[PDB]
Amino acid sequence: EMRLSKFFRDAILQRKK
Repeated sequence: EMRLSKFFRDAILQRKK
């Protein structure tokens, strides 16, 4: 869908994992 939602997905969401 979006490559930015793919970027931050590993940036913001890997903090909370």
